Amino acid sequence: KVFGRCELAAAMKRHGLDNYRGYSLGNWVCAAKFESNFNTQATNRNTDGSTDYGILQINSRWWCNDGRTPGSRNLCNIPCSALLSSDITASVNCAKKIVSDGNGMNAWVAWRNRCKGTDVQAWIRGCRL
Ligand code: NA
Repeated sequence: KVFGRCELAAAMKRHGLDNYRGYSLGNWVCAAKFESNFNTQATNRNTDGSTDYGILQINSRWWCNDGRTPGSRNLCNIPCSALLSSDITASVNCAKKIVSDGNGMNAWVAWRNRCKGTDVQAWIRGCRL
């Protein structure tokens, strides 16, 4: 599923991401935009052989099991394919664990390089939330 901007914002808000660990909703929408272009089916391979999955590009090195990342962890206790669903519940719940692991949203390279220090509230302007 390719989400609309306000559609995604409303779904992230319903799943409790607005101000989760102090990150306003605009941060999460900005992160999703530059991680996946709002596409739940997005995948990308990393140099070490791991793969990033879904709207928030969650990594198989630590967070999910894709059967092709030997020696890795599955801290969200899910198959990585679950992160590609049109239902974003698994991505949001796993994202909550990542952002809580001490590094905050700096875990997402696109957020640090393209969202951090900008006017992230612009990403929810116009939405009925
Ligand atoms: Na893994």
